[PDB]
Amino acid sequence: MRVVIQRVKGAILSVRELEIISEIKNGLICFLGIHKNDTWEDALYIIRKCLNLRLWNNDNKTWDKNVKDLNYELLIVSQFTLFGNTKKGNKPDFHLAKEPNEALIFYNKIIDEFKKQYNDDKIKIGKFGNYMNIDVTNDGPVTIYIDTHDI
Amino acid sequence: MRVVIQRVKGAILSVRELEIISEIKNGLICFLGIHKNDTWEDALYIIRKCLNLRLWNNDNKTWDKNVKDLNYELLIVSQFTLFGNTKKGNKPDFHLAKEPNEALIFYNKIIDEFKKQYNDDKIKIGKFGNYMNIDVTNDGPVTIYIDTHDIN
Ligand SMILES: Nc1ncnc2c1ncn2[C@@H]1O[C@H](COP(=O)(O)OP(=O)(O)O)[C@@H](O)[C@H]1O
Repeated sequence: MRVVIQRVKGAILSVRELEIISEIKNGLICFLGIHKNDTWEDALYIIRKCLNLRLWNNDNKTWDKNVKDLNYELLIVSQFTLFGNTKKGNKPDFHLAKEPNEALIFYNKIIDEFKKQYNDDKIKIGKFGNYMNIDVTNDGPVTIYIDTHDI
Repeated sequence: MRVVIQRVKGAILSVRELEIISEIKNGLICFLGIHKNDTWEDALYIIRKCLNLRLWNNDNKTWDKNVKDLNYELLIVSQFTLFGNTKKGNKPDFHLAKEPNEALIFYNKIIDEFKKQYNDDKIKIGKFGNYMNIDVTNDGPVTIYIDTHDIN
């Protein structure tokens, strides 16, 4: 599994003129690429790290407070394109990303888990597999990348 | 190097209440991270991929046109945090990132190569090593991740 985590002052998600469906203020936004080979353990790691990484400075100390401590929110977006690859070819290909049926199952398990470990009010989501437009207010900015096949 | 590309309809870059310094309409934001032991080969590759990746749909076809095909802009932001090491502990470690002085000079050699291979006015930068506020209208969203270390 893969995650691009971006720290933000706020993010406004929309769908088709567009109408707003999701919204967060301070917190994180996590672009979530699910790999064909993702066991539920791959998911677990992504979640803990998303919730317990210390990305906010604290009236004193840098890289200290996580999303939970500061009572901030999370926006988890499905990103098939995180495995959009490298080999010669400027077109991407997402045949390394989990098959988009078993993936939707997985993704929604993940969001239960996010809620079950945080607080269900604090996990705002996307329309899985739809076109979205997201205004993001990157703060820093700060961009964490994480890949669970590295372990 | 590692790069995080997002396809965008627009992007406004602020520094220090805040000040705007950089703005693109349709194009890409590249969050660029520079490894301690990066080479000029690595940098070339990244430039080739931002510039050449076909991410915009066109007529009947998906993933058809690249940033250049469409005369779209690019905003290039240094991002040492891409080398945050989160394997041990929940306080990230930025040790494998190039150090600011050395990384600044590289970054600039990376920018100028963008302006070389493309055109000046399509390349926007932030302020290196300063807090920035960046409103990114995310188009899709489409988020690409290349890391050149997985190559030769
Ligand atoms: N490559 C880098 N580029 C820019 N800033 C860095 C880099 N590495 C570390 N820092 C800064 O230093 C802090 C964490 O690393 P540092 O203090 O340099 O080493 P250590 O974590 O061993 O004390 C952070 O506040 C970060 O802003």
